[PDB]
Amino acid sequence: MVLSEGEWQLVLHVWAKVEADVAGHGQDILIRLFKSHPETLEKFDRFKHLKTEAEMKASEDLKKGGVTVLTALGAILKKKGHHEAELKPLAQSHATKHKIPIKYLEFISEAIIHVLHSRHPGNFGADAQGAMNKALELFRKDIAAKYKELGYQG
Ligand code: HEM
Repeated sequence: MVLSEGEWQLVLHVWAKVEADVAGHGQDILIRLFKSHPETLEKFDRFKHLKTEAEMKASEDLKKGGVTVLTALGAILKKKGHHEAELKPLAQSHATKHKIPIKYLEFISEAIIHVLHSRHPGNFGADAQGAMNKALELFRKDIAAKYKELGYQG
């Protein structure tokens, strides 16, 4: 699949706003994932013991977690499809270390879109959301291809 430069533009334009506060978007996102899909939390040995959102909110390890995710993702989008290199190490830990099924990747893509829709209504109309979805789906499709090569699901 291939995004046009116009789609990249839309993506990168909302991303510039997320980057005004990485930590906070980082929190909203993981908390969204964990509330919608409680099972994903079990994957996180360092977070499984958090019972409530309030606790999620106060956890400094979660906030750090979110910045890492967003910074890794950001570094991938800014590549505009040329992200082979960046993806390798990321697919290897997720498939062989963490053991994250593609399905959980879908869940987070969902939470990312949800949060950008609440926080940047003016920068995240129908077109911009269509463009981020396409960018996230390209992300997943490639990570899925790498998984397969590393000997996981596929
Ligand atoms: C946008 C998609 C994702 C990005 C860019 C991302 C990125 C990262 C990065 C950069 C790290 C640190 C180094 C590493 O192990 O590779 C990490 C760790 C981790 N990720 Fe992800 N991740 C994503 C999705 C997921 C999902 C959806 C889950 C679980 C449902 C998850 C589970 C984990 C786990 C369990 C660790 C280890 C945490 C720790 O103990 O330090 N990842 N991820």
